[PDB]
Amino acid sequence: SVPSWPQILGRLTDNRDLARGQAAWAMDQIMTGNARPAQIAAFAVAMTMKAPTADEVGELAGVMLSHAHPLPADTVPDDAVDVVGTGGDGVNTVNLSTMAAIVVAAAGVPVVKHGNRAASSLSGGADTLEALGVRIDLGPDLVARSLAEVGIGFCFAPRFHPSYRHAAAVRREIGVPTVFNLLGPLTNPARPRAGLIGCAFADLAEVMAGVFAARRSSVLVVHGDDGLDELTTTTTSTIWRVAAGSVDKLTFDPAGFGFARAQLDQLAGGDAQANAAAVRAVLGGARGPVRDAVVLNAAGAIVAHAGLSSAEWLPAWEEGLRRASAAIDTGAAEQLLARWVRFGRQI
Amino acid sequence: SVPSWPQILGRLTDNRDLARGQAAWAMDQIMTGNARPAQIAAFAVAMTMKAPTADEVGELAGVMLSHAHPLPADTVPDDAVDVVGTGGDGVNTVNLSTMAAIVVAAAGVPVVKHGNRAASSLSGGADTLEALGVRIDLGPDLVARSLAEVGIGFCFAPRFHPSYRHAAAVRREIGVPTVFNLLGPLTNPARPRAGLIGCAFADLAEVMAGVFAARRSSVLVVHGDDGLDELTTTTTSTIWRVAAGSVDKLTFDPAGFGFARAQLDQLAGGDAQANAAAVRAVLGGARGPVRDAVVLNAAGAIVAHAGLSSAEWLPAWEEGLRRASAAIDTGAAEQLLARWVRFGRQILA
Ligand SMILES: O=P(O)(O)OC[C@H]1O[C@H](OP(=O)(O)OP(=O)(O)O)[C@H](O)[C@@H]1O
Ligand SMILES: O=P(O)(O)OC[C@H]1O[C@H](OP(=O)(O)OP(=O)(O)O)[C@H](O)[C@@H]1O
Ligand SMILES: Nc1cc(F)ccc1C(=O)O
Ligand SMILES: Nc1cc(F)ccc1C(=O)O
Ligand SMILES: Nc1cc(F)ccc1C(=O)O
Ligand SMILES: Nc1cc(F)ccc1C(=O)O
Ligand SMILES: [Mg+2]
Ligand SMILES: [Mg+2]
Ligand SMILES: [Mg+2]
Ligand SMILES: [Mg+2]
Repeated sequence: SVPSWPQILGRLTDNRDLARGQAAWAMDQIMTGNARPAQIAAFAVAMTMKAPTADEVGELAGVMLSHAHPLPADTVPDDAVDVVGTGGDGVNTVNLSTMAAIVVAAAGVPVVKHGNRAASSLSGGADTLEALGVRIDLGPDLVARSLAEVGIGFCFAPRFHPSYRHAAAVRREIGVPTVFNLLGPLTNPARPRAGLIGCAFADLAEVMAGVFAARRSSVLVVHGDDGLDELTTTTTSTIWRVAAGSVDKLTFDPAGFGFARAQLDQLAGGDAQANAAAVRAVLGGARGPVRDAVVLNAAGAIVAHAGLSSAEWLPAWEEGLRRASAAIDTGAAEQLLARWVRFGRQI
Repeated sequence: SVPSWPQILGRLTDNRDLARGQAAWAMDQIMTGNARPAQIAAFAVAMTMKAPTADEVGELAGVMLSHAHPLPADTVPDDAVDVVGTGGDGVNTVNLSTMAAIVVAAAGVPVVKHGNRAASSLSGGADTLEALGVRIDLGPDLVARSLAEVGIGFCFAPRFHPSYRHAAAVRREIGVPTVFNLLGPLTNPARPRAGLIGCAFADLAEVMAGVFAARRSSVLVVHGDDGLDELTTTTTSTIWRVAAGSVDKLTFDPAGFGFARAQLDQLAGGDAQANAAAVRAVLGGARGPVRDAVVLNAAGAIVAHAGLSSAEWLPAWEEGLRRASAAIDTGAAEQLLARWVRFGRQILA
């Protein structure tokens, strides 16, 4: 009837789902600086061990978005796409989402990407972008301009979600992954309706998918069956395909499209300078396992985009793979990155 | 190794028992002021939802005890007993543990009682003792003197465990019961080897028993089947009997000894002043439900004390009840409270 920490924490430690509105109450306390770090941590942990539901995580993400800096009215195309994951997969890979995102934009799909620096890897998508000379410090107006002028824009989470600072501090202090690790990908401030969304935690991917389902997004939530928060080339992947308010879970195998099985070590990354070099290599046309993984993920995002103004599954994949490879082979992706760097320098 | 929060918290969220030493490392961070409040709360919650083991809780309590103020050497009798519970049973009662402790002491069993103010109740043992004029603020030397000159001493937890203050603050901030609620009963700084220990939560009583078993204490861990963290008179109780380093679970029925079934409402308490009046009535010999409950719990403690030197179960109880009754009816219990109060008043001058 009246919410409070003991009531909500007690319900969670009792292994019970929250009543409607309780998760939202907790999140709003956290976003307004009213929650003690101890209360934030207890909530994050207790929700994780109970097993959060889509409705609960929908409340968390929705409260968080309510405090975000939005983009200006009518600056995001109806069919814009995001490509991003939770991170936290524990494998030091090159920046597959960030590379796929450039390829997708170069293929002519508008991209508004959310992301952040590394949390447990050597270089995150934002670190790599920065090393490439792309501006990761742009606010709402300049991101809208990047999107209009370059066909791609990057929303740096800390710049768009300043009120999340209390929760983010607690995440860093406790270290262990929680339900909070789901929130970045769920809270793109430009609110695109399509996306390729990676989840490192197989048990929570269905929940992320359920959240997108209630937004009527066209999304592929993906988890490599080797643990990657990306579509993998080393084995199969699980995909939770979200459209028209529902979810269609399936096992995806890239060998069906003629991809050779790679080993994880072939996808290995390093620091920002190293991963930036790996981007240039791929966009320059270097063949091999890294390109293969980039093309696979880029095609996945194109399939998500196709889901908006809606091709069937297989033909969409065939076309996504054609467009992704062509965006690299024709130099369009290399050219678009150069254009993105110039845009940032002309500010 | 090497231990860290991500490692230990990750193991707990994966629903795994900790490795040997991890709980102790976490408690060391907590007790030295090196744990952030977020880390303390994450640990408390994660350990609770995983379900703590007796080994894990034993590590927490042992580290905690290593930072406590000890009583001076050779001041605690070999056969000293505690009577105390977790609290948090959410039933408004008179202070049954504190009353029983006075009666037990007056029966000639040395009592070194650990306790604290109310957390959720209207008056805790410490609050009620304060209302009776008993000094709750004494350090190790004076508690030892109290035990010698009066036959009972009270260890006020915040006085003896100052390094637990960061953990205590987090407990209050989150409000929800955790594994940390088990620590008061497990960390009596006088380390008596026998006790009557109340549990508000049946699911964790076995863990509490296990920690006492590892110490080879003689203890009855108790939970009333009506929810009380005391031996109840309204219905049966569950007892985990700790003896000879092992635990066994029992259902206990006070009707077997001639106790009438009381109603929970008959044991209702009030503020410290009211609960102090209830202590006085019982020690003056008033008959009824409150006396019955005190006598039962006092006998329980005397049974635990007896277990320090092998007495069958039923005779032990018979003698326990008789001893508790006599301590009241001879005037000894009322006289002991008076001596205790007098002792505290002697401290000035
Ligand atoms: O350090 P970690 O916790 O494992 O996270 C690695 C990266 O994954 C996420 O973004 P994104 O998917 O955009 O990065 P990517 O290009 O490396 O896939 C996250 O924002 C990090 O930047
Ligand atoms: O407010 P609560 O969280 O419910 O706890 C009630 C009381 O019970 C415990 O002590 P003890 O068993 O010594 O007190 P008692 O005499 O009241 O039984 C605790 O130290 C509190 O003083
Ligand atoms: N304020 C933030 C918002 C995010 F989405 C992620 C991190 C932070 C931060 O303050 O570190
Ligand atoms: N993992 C993330 C993904 C995003 F898109 C934005 C922020 C984060 C983060 O975890 O801080
Ligand atoms: N310091 C303490 C020790 C205890 F055992 C219980 C509570 C406190 C406190 O600081 O409140
Ligand atoms: N419940 C307790 C029992 C004790 F003996 C000491 C401290 C407490 C407490 O919960 O602070
Ligand atoms: Mg990624
Ligand atoms: Mg990744
Ligand atoms: Mg008690
Ligand atoms: Mg009680």
